[PDB]
Amino acid sequence: DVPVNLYRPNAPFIGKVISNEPLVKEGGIGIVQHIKFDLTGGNLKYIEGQSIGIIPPGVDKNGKPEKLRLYSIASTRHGDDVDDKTISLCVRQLEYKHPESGETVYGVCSTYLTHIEPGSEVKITGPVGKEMLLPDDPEANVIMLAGGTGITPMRTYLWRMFKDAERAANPEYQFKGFSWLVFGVPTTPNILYKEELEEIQQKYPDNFRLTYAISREQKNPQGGRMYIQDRVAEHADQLWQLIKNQKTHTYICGPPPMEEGIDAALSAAAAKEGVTWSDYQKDLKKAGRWHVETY
Ligand SMILES: Cc1cc2nc3c(=O)[nH]c(=O)nc-3n(C[C@H](O)[C@H](O)[C@H](O)COP(=O)(O)OP(=O)(O)OC[C@H]3O[C@@H](n4cnc5c(N)ncnc54)[C@H](O)[C@@H]3O)c2cc1C
Repeated sequence: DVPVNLYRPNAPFIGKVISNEPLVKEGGIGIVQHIKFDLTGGNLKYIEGQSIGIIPPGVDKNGKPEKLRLYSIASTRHGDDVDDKTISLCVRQLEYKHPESGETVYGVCSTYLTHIEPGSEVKITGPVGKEMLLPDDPEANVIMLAGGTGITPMRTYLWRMFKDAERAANPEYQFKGFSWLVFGVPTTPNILYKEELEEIQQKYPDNFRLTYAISREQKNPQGGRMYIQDRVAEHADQLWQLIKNQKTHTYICGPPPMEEGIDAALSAAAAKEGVTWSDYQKDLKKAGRWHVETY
């Protein structure tokens, strides 16, 4: 059923870049690009929540070919144009400090991708992953906790749930549950897919709630910069109440350090009802209702 590894590193699918557009608006921090690839000529198929590998050209400092880097798929199974002909990615250009051999360091694969030109051929592998799949039940509740590019799998879920063209193409999935996205980024211009996310909330006020944690524009009750963990603590009781439903699924995607604060928040909420979150969570994971993908 679930498509997986239709293409592997030894014989990748050679796709062509259709478009490469900026997602970080003026005044934002960093570079994050939405890149769409043409899948025609191959049989790569995928579903929401999966990832694909990209093999960048060139060799590493040791002279060996570069290995693949995984990227969460940003598009639904049908592609952004709902034509079953493309696949998209949401790629941040990795760049960091000086104390790392030299002065400025740019990630190999992410810099290759963010600067790639339309028409270029790219080596693609996958799809991969069964840990971040969306339930087929249209009545399920879906909690999405995302940091930065962690928004990516969430975009695939939300588009499938709320885009007009998606609903028309998926007669078997007419979402009527409740979805809540808590999205943490440093600035408003850094709110990836902002316009479309807010459009969805305006059209489906009873099925989608959007909450932002904007660090450079908001402060938590302690006076520190606002991060996703702070919003989760602020809404811990509401989130725990939703999590208690047998049909609720939670997805966490973003930096590894985000998990600790989220668990501490939910632990305090669950404790009010005599429940130890760490134990309840273990059962949720075993039931496949607690999905995590951090990097
Ligand atoms: C399942 C999964 C999904 C992912 N999804 C996405 C996605 O949707 N979008 C996206 O942009 N990325 C995603 N990533 C990360 C992505 O795979 C690559 O790791 C990322 O693009 C960086 O690779 P690079 O080629 O830029 O860097 P490399 O060239 O491999 O450089 C990385 C290396 O440099 C060092 N390094 C990195 N950051 C720092 C720092 N701050 N300080 C010091 N040293 C550092 C480490 O040694 C690290 O191994 C995902 C990762 C996984 C595992």
